[PDB]
Amino acid sequence: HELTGQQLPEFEMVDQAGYQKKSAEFYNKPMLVVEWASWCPDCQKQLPEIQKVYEKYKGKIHFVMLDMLDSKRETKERADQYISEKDYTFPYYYDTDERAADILHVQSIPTIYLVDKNQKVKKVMTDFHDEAALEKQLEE
Repeated sequence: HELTGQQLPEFEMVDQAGYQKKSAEFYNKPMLVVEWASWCPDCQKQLPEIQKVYEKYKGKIHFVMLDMLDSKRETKERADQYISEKDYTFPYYYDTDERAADILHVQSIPTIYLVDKNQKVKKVMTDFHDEAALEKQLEE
């Protein structure tokens, strides 16, 4: 709840090229921050829907910020495989040691943050939303 109706807290992430990315160095598009982990059963059920949301809104609203928890039950190798087996086409990142999740106050995964164009958290969704629900939430 606490973030609903609030500017995004500053956090960082590690992408694939070894880069360390800032949460404020991308803008002009509504943002979809999803905190996920491969071992999680609910993450394995919601991410296929987000994959469908990505291939639709990667030519409309874009910006999928997908952080991943670290580093014991979930590792980078266990991460890159899970993305490859399911064949995922979205850009994902590495929330190093769950630092962004600690900043985002993530107490259950997955957690989806609906961010408007101006980087204001509009809706935090911890329950399951399939594609059409995710398509509708972006519209509303």
